[PDB]
Amino acid sequence: HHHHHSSGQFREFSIETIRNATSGFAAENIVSEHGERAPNVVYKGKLENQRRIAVKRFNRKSWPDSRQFLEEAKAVGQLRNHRMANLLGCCYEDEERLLIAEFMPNETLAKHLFHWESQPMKWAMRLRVALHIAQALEYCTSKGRALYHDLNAYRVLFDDDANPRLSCFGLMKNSRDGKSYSTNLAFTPPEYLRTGRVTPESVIYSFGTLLLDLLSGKHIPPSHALDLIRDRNIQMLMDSGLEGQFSSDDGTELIRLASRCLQYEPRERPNPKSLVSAMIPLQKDLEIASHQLLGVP
Ligand SMILES: Nc1ncnc2c1ncn2[C@@H]1O[C@H](COP(=O)(O)OP(=O)(O)NP(=O)(O)O)[C@@H](O)[C@H]1O
Ligand SMILES: [Mg+2]
Repeated sequence: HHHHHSSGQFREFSIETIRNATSGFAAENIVSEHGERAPNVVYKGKLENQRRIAVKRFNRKSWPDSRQFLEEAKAVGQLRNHRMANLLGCCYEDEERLLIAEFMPNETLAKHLFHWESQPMKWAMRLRVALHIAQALEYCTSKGRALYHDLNAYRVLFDDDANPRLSCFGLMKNSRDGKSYSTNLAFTPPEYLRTGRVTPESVIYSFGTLLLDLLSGKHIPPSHALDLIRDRNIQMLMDSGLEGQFSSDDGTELIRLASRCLQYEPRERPNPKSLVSAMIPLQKDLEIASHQLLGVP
């Protein structure tokens, strides 16, 4: 009952295996947004042993040299941690360039925060998300993957137990020669648009934007949020759907953490160890299981 035991070692899959598992990349199995119009596409799959997988399918042009693709995929595939949707393998046969990860069946932070079905996300879950993602980043950095290419709400996934995890796919670029941030520039770190180079300090700024998303319940430009915080207009910032779930004090403390993350100078931002340390004491409702908190099983 696969989510019981360890992920198992990184391996190379055949294209027949992956075609069989995804019903030949059936559009019905697309789990990413925008169907086949997106520059890459993620499919749900199921292996013959019933293990569920996520298959990221790239255009050959993104990763034309399979040797480079495999090398990168293998390095990411060494990482194994319960805060990650871990990378199980890759496939580079028949002109395909595929990454294979643990399937996370409860969608994304984007879905449950911005596009919720039952109920808005509970404060305690928002905090659990921030902790788990901080622990994921600390893990990744400890294993020599300190870059993460566009940390945002779509990278946060919910596992079989409805626990938040970080996508392994963002540990690699969307193409060999591409940009590390392909999303709206108003959300990117200030030095990024100067240099076009992702550093570990970039990821921390992006964690800050994740915090702002969690605080506000919407995808707020950081300059707008920072104006509100500067002017002490917190009631304009905070999600009105959180009313009565949090102290002014613990809300304050999370905004303080966001402010550090979002510092203009990269050397002033916290590191992942420090994010973990700041998030631990903020945790609430430890006794409520994630499936109950999220509103799933
Ligand atoms: N392990 C996973 N299990 C289930 N669904 C996943 C998994 N990984 C990614 N997804 C889904 O696929 C979406 C797209 O993932 P992905 O293509 O890796 O990133 P992206 O936000 O499109 N950025 P990019 O890396 O530029 O392609 C996520 O937002 C999830 O909806
Ligand atoms: Mg994509």
